[PDB]
Amino acid sequence: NDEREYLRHFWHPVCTVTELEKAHPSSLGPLAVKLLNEQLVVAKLGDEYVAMRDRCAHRSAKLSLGTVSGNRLQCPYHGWQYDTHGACQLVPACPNSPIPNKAKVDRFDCEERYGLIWIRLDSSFDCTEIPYFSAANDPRLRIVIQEPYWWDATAERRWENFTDFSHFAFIHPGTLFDPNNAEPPIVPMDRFNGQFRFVYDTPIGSFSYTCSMPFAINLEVSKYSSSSLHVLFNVSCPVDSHTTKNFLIFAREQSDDSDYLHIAFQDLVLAEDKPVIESQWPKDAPADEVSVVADKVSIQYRKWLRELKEAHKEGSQAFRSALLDPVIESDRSY
Amino acid sequence: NDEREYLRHFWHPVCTVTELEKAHPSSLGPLAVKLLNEQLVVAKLGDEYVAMRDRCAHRSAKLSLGTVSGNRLQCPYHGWQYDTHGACQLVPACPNSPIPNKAKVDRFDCEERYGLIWIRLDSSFDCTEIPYFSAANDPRLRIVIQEPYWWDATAERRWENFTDFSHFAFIHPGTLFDPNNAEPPIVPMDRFNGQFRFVYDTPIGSFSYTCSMPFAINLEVSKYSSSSLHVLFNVSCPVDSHTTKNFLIFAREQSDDSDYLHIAFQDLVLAEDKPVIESQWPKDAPADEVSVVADKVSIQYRKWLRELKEAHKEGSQAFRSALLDPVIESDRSY
Amino acid sequence: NDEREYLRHFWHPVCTVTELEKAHPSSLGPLAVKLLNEQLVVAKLGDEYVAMRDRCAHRSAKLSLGTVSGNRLQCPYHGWQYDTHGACQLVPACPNSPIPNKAKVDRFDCEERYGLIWIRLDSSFDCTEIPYFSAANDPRLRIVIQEPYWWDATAERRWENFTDFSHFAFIHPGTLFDPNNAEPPIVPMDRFNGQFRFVYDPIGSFSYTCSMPFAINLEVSKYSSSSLHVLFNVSCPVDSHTTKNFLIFAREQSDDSDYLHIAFQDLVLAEDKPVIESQWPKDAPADEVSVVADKVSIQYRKWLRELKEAHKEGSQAFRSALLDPVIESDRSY
Amino acid sequence: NDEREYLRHFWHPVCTVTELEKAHPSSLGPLAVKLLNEQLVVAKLGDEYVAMRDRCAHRSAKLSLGTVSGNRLQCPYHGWQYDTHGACQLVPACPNSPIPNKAKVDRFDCEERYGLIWIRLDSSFDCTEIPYFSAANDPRLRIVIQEPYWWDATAERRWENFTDFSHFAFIHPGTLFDPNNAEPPIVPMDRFNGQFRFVYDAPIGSFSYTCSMPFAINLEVSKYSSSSLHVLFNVSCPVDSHTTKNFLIFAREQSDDSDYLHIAFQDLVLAEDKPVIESQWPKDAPADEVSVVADKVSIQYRKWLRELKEAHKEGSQAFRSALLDPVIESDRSY
Amino acid sequence: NDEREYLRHFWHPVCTVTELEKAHPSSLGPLAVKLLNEQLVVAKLGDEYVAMRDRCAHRSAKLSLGTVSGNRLQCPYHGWQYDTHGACQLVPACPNSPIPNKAKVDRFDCEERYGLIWIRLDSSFDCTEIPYFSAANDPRLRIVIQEPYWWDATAERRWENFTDFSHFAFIHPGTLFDPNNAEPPIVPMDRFNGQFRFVYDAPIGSFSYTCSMPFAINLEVSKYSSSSLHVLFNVSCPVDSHTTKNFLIFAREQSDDSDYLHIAFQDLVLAEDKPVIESQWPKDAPADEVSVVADKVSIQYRKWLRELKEAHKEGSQAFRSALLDPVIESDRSY
Amino acid sequence: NDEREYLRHFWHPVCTVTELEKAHPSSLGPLAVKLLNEQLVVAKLGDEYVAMRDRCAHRSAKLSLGTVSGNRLQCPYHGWQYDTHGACQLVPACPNSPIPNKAKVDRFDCEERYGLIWIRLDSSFDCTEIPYFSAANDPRLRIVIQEPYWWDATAERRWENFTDFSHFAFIHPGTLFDPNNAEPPIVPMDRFNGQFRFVYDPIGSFSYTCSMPFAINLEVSKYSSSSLHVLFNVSCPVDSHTTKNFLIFAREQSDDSDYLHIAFQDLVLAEDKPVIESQWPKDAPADEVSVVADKVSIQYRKWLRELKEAHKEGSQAFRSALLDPVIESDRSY
Ligand SMILES: Cn1cnc2c1c(=O)[nH]c(=O)n2C
Ligand code: FES
Ligand code: FES
Ligand code: FES
Ligand code: FES
Ligand code: FES
Ligand code: FES
Ligand SMILES: [Fe+3]
Ligand SMILES: [Fe+3]
Ligand SMILES: [Fe+3]
Ligand SMILES: [Fe+3]
Ligand SMILES: [Fe+3]
Ligand SMILES: [Fe+3]
Repeated sequence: NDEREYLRHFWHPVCTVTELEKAHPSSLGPLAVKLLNEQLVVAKLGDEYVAMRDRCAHRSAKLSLGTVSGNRLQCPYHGWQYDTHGACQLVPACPNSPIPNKAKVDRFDCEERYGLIWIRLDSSFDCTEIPYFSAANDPRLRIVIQEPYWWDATAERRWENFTDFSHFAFIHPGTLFDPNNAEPPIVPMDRFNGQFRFVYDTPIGSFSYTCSMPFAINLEVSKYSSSSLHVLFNVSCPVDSHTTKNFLIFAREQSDDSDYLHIAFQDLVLAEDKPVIESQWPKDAPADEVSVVADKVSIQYRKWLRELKEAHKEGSQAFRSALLDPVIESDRSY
Repeated sequence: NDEREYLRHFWHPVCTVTELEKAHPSSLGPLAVKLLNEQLVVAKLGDEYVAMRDRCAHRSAKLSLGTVSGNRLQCPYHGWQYDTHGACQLVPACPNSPIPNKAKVDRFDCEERYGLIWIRLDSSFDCTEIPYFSAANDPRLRIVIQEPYWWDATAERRWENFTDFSHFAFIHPGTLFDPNNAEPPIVPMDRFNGQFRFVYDTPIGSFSYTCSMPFAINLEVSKYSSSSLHVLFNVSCPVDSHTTKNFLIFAREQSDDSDYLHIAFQDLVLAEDKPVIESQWPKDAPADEVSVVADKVSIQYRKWLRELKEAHKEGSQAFRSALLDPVIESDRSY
Repeated sequence: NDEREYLRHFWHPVCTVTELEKAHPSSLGPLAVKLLNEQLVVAKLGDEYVAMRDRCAHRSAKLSLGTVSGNRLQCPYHGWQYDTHGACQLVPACPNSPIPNKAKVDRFDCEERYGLIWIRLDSSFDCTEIPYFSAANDPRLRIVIQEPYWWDATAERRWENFTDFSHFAFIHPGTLFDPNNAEPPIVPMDRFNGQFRFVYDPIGSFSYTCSMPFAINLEVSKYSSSSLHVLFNVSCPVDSHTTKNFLIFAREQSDDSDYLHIAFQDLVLAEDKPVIESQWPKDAPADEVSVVADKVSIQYRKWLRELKEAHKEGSQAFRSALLDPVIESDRSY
Repeated sequence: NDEREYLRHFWHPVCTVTELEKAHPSSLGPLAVKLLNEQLVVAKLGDEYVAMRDRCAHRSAKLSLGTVSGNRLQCPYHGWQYDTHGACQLVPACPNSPIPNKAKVDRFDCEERYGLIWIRLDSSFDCTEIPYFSAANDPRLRIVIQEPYWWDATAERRWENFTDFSHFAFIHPGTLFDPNNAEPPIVPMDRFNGQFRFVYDAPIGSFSYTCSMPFAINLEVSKYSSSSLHVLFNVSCPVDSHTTKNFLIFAREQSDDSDYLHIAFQDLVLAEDKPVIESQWPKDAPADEVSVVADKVSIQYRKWLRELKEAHKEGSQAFRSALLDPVIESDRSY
Repeated sequence: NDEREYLRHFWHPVCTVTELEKAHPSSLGPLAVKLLNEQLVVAKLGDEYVAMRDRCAHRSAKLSLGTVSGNRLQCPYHGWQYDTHGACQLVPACPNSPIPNKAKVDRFDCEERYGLIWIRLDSSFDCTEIPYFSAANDPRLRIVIQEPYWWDATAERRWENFTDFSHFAFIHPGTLFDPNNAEPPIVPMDRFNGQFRFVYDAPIGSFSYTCSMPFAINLEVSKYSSSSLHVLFNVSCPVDSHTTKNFLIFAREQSDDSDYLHIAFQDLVLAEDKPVIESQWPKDAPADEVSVVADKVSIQYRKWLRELKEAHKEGSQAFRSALLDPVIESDRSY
Repeated sequence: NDEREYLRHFWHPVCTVTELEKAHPSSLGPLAVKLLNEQLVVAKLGDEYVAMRDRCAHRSAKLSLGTVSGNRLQCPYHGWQYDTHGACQLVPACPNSPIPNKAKVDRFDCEERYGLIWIRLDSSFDCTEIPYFSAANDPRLRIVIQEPYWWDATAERRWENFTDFSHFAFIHPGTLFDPNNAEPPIVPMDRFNGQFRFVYDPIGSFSYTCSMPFAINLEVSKYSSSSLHVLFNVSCPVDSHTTKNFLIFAREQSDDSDYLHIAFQDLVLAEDKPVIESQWPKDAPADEVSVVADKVSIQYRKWLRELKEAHKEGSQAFRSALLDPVIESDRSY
């Protein structure tokens, strides 16, 4: 728990906009979500997406069992009404008495982007941004948001599974494995603007990764001589110590085919990964795991996470430098 | 059964395009559907949506358990390949022998329109068209296709439920009932181009019905002084003697709000109707039902159905006249 | 199909009063019930229990999905209101217009007795009565109405199971079998007032009063003691293969727990249930082979056959077949 | 936790007499019950209801799987028989040998009252009594004992829910809320004989509460100029740290109507409360909850419970005074 | 329908001996079984397996709920005891009275062979025998009786599935399909002694079929220059018009490996067939099915079944000739 | 937690050979098993049954989701291949590079005997053996391995249930209770070769050879007859509250059905199961009260305590506590 405090400083996705709209017939929420083992409630009050602790200040009922009425979230028990800042503005039992100063619940940064709702629990370092999705606002690409998928595995283990190629022959022999490539070689990895950037050439094409730390991956798959750009954007919500809620958004230039051709293929790949990733134990990678040279991406990821954790302990400027300082291995200029 | 043969001459919806694409990972089908108690299979072969009897000519296996490979539907048992016309073009066991002339399955009219797949089982009268949806190709309106809903009631009983107002105070008191209107009066009903056309004024607005016989309803709800056009398009697939698969498509001019605000409200209305309509017995309306003057729409609907049934027995020209001749009660010019 | 028509002339229980009051939060019903494959609705309108066909005259919705509103049963669909005679008295869409003459639904005899609701589908012969329960109005006895139990067996087969002793050694060896009696003898059987009456004994007594066709009143008494126990069992013939069965029991010594008796009765029923449900075909064919020990069921089947034949001959023949006395015993009635 | 030790000194209901009689075919029990996380067994041994620890002294089998034999409880495993004092009186394997001195199990004060079975786990302070039910032995009233209901909420939170009126508009708008009363004013509350007493009302009627501390509530509802007395008696069994088994007994003077009219209504009320009360978290009310002036009853209840917990730590005399000393703020003469 | 009458003249398997022994704790049965829509009961009475109608002559209870007592089957209801001939020999209620002449139930020819129980419902033609299993009494072979498997398909369609090779590439591509063989050529088929005999093969091995009409298949798979004989014996019980209970027995010369290697493989093969065969409709093959030259085995099978059905209508002598007359088209000397 | 460490020194059954062969279509495994709360994987590599920790050294995936490939167990994730000693011998991503020294997983003793797979987690004291089953290699007897049965009870409580006669009247009144014996007397108990040996009788004999700590070999013989019946029951201590129990039975007269015996044994187990599962806390506390009839369990508990204490003293103390003879009877060994 002590181990995870630095993660409160990043933006994490908690639901799709669709999930929020489907939660209650109002289409405005509320929706209960859980992030880093914190119980939160999300709602649309007026034009704004709001995130609060899911716990009424009065008698601790869950506001996620309440009702959105315009610009208020009403508690289901004694009807206290909370505004967009988390402050109670109506105590129905005492409508003329002054509202206690303590009648407020914690309110957190909450923004929509790419069709997902993002929450940042701690904004005090003021140096993190919502992860980068390269296909946003590209009018050449059709964008599809998949339904979220829940895994009994941590966000770190999910991230390392997504960026590893070594497992293709064994987990994805008929779906992703390329017998003409088999073992892609180690590549240079750059840190830039709080992202890992690395590229694999096929060259006939390229797999270009832009990974916004700590849990988001933007993968651009391109081919020359063809206009066949495909973008996969994967991000894991660290729900608690053993669970992730995962979001996949994909974009494609050739969009005359069915969205479900791609959804079904992506779901097959995920079904192949799922039982093996969920089997990994203990849930957090212990020091006794044995790496080999082909594990470069995982090794460098673990190293940067540990540096962020240590920098968080030293405070805001140390964290901003650990996250945002460039570290270039490649021949590229950014 | 004898009673339902005339319905084979109309276009009936059997699935959404989404359902077809989701059926199999290929995104091309096949999908088993049932229409007028006939077992059919739908697939996308090349650019074309095809509908065939779901029964291989060889040993009667279901083609809906097979596989679409480009422009062929392959039977799952001995791999006979059927083309878009229902004709077997490959017998894998006898690849050099001539294919028997009998190695063909019945192929039916099948067209996509409005995001649904429509089938017409008998095209011999050559005088029916896919029902009219007024919001198609209107760029002012956002269109949403709901997931189909299955009811243990007939298409006729569903149609009469959708066009009746008398039940609002009792089934829809908090959703659709207007205590300021309560009992809308009987209105003139026109037959034109195989549609029932009738309008109710509110006037502050109007509910304008265009009902393509026998089972489709297009309802335009408009208000003057506001750009608040709403269109509801409801059509029932007569699956068998006691079941319907129902499709709702809705369009709206003011589209800044959530689609799920409307979906949830429409689902609530449907949940209020469902148990009462499913309770009606026997499933087909018998002669002993007692009508009152407020039942005009239902009475006139039943009369036109009976005329179509009788005209079908007399043949193509009689049916075309029964369906397409105008019969005007209103002051309108069409 | 036609061979059960004569059963429509009798009163049959369809539910407990408790089931009716629990069906809807108003405690007035309506409750859907099924009797001889007829779909019926029961409701309490004012002081009257009413039973109608569960089908509105307008568009055939089930009235059992509707609401009781004072002296009316209101259809859930378009709100037609039916009075206690099954006649529509309000068409909300046309409140001024005359109500069509056809706007009526069939209404059936419906009466509460003993805490059960009874329906008689055909009252034309005017000669049947609600079965006799001997403990009613006896202040010495505590009466308990058990929850109904459903069996995949006909009412005739259930009746013959209840009145047979031959099966105790094989079905009830630890519960009802008496190793020192084993084979109770054939006893005389009387027909009186539409009831079979017979008695099995100088210490005790098992006294049966069976109101034809499906009700059994069993009085168990012990001489030199005041320990009267009454069992009243009656089967509702729901359809051709199903019964809904009611058991009411009364006892003089009532300082013990009701549940001592309920648990024992439920154990006995659970022993009978799989064997009776296995009997096939559901209705006893003419090829069943009887022995002398089967006197009760032989006589039962003979009287039922007489009632079926008399029903075809009409009202007076049926009244005679049902109510004429036929006395085998020494007892005076 | 050890914060609960003081509750062991009170009488708590564990089952209805009906539940005991139904548990076993003999109608004498045994029945397993749980109270303050203790596993107990109840049985009728002769003319007495007896409560013992549900654990045989021999090899720790549950006596609740055993049988009542005469006036003793017989273990299911090797047949040891325990008397009403928890002492073993027969060891079937060694019938003539002396029974070990330690062959005994703890027993607890156990009494029937009002059709419930009550247990007091710690009788050493000897100053608590079974709670007061005002309708007992009043022949004008028909009494109905409802079946117990289980909630995932503590007895303290259940008590505060039962005595609060503030929540009616939000949880019970169609069942209990009175639009013409809305917010009853704060009333004086008296402590007398281990009970909270307070009354709500020219006044037409009265809501008169007698609350036997800590978890029992007797509510008399009367109407002046009418003879329609209604009594609700509600008491929660604290089963463990997060669970209650709850008993409702209701009495009414006007009794020609159906018991199930009232049972259905009470069940609807409970179904409305249940999800909101179960959502309150953490399960025990923390110090950070925010009260308003309308919460007087809850505030005073928590204050008295705190006093009882502190007095328990100082011993029998302090506890007796904290419980039984009167504190009057109304003008009622007692 | 009455099209099935002729099948009553053959021996059909109804259960394994294992199933009979497991049915009841005594290991003697009774076991209820169903054959050609007849409800029967099987029991071990003394040294004999006996089949009776599952219906007591007294009050029609199922004897399969009863018990074997000595060498008799005792009804569960009033304890009548039936001997191996179906005759009642004890009426417990009337132990000294004469037993009614009609106190008897129909019994049927019933024999154990190969670890299965076989029943012949109509023995009046007396010209059929229990099917041939070639591995019985061959000490070189280890025999395994699989658990029966139930399919929603007729015995005729199951037989044609078992003997067809055409479907391997499509139903069994990873299990049975041989890319280097693909389409075995048509072979001569012999009728001899009520069996179809045909062999598939310088040739390395052999697939040798002996098919005891109508539903049993003995397949010997051998490899020349090796001692790896494998035998598959498959027989379908026609339970009713749309259901089969199927028995597979397999024998192998090479037997150091695990039985479950083979059981797992056979189960996978059956799981591949099952959905396709169950989809065939209507359940009985109609005249409109289209055969090709590769279907010789199925064509000849249907032709012989038609001859047996027609000969049955002409009587015992015609049936015996249709079944047992030889028709040789190979050059094998028998 | 620490009080069960000494159990790691014994051989425990973890599965039948049948369960291993059915786990994967290859019939070679792998199969996940749990023993003393350790997660293990069992597989057949060549002619050897192997048991490893179910956790790859690379990224901690479960090897039980992998595949046997000849003489290797292959991890499902990145395909590392482990030999019979638990050492990785192929890293497919780096086929030329040297394999890290840390690329090994723990490997445990694993042996087939009697149709069960046995694992010994700690072989350091080198003095324990797979329990004795007397019917093995006896051509006169037919041997049947039952399917394992899982109970929510510890292996010690299961052992004491199996060897107690006192409970027959109360748990097994219709199956095992003999009304003409009722209370079998205390008998002498011998410790020999790490087994408890004791005999109950001049017509018959119940002869127990109990290999410590959890295995029971029971020979039931009848003098002047050739009807030897052997029951071999052994409990796998899966975790702190669960056992996976194996029953093997052998009989001389084997012309009857295996299922006559299986059904009877299953009936006896179903009678014990709810009572044994109710015992709480799961491990017997020191406050349990014994009587003289409890001699078998008293002596059992004493020997287990001696083994636990000796384990703390080390290898020679444990060997002595386990294998030293302690003879109470007249018999010669
Ligand atoms: C007590 N009890 C419970 N069920 C019954 C009896 C009985 O006494 N006779 C009897 O026939 N039946 C069916
Ligand atoms: S708990 Fe939220 S208003 Fe009281
Ligand atoms: S059944 Fe379709 S190819 Fe044979
Ligand atoms: S169906 Fe009953 S009022 Fe219309
Ligand atoms: S455990 Fe209770 S008598 Fe032995
Ligand atoms: S029904 Fe079989 S003995 Fe009576
Ligand atoms: S986790 Fe086993 S090879 Fe990587
Ligand atoms: Fe993967
Ligand atoms: Fe409606
Ligand atoms: Fe009985
Ligand atoms: Fe409430
Ligand atoms: Fe096959
Ligand atoms: Fe036992």
